[PDB]
Amino acid sequence: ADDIVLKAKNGDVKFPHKAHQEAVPDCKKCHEKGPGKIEGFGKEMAHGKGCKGCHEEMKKGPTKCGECHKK
Ligand code: HEC
Ligand code: HEC
Ligand code: HEC
Ligand SMILES: C[C@H](CCC(=O)O)[C@H]1CC[C@H]2[C@@H]3CC[C@@H]4C[C@H](O)CC[C@]4(C)[C@H]3C[C@H](O)[C@]12C
Repeated sequence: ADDIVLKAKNGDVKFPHKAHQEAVPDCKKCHEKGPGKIEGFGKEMAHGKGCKGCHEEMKKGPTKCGECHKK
């Protein structure tokens, strides 16, 4: 499968899967979640534990606006 880009108005956000599979061996961080996780994602989740928050907790990954968002 291909990587996906989230079309944030302020700038595209790339999500590179390979880096995540390598750095996050605990796959159940994102996979086998109960239903609702597709409908649930949004800015609040992204800037929280959906993206940014995990980067902060794991001490690696982009945490600045311009590191995630890029036109
Ligand atoms: C969230 C941060 C994830 C983590 C951690 C892991 N995966 Fe993942 N996976 C995630 C998304 C959003 C997607 C679809 C979009 C994309 O960029 O691919 C996937 C996709 C997969 C796939 C399909 C890949 C392909 O066919 O090329 C597989 C087989 C998969 N994910 C498995 C997997 C495993 C085994 C993980 C742990 C090591 C893992 N993923 C981490 C989100 C996230
Ligand atoms: C943990 C549960 C994570 C979630 C959820 C998301 N990310 Fe992540 N990401 C995580 C780690 C531990 C790392 C470091 C990987 C490395 O080897 O450097 C990353 C990295 C990224 C990157 C940069 C990848 C690179 O090759 O440098 C990007 C661009 C990124 N992450 C984006 C991203 C987005 C958009 C997410 C939500 C949709 C997201 N991550 C979730 C851990 C986790
Ligand atoms: C990655 C770890 C991010 C960081 C760091 C920041 N943002 Fe973000 N933001 C991210 C994603 C994946 C999304 C899309 C959510 C979705 O619905 O798929 C967003 C969203 C926004 C938005 C809203 C965009 C829209 O609704 O079209 C804005 C205005 C925004 N982000 C701005 C922003 C700023 C100013 C940041 C630094 C303080 C910042 N983001 C960090 C991922 C990430
Ligand atoms: C469920 C995990 C982990 C966050 C959490 O614990 O809730 C999060 C992390 C990244 C999230 C994905 C980001 C890209 C997609 C954004 C879409 O708008 C909704 C579907 C996708 C595919 C999301 C599904 C799900 O919302 C994921 C996989």
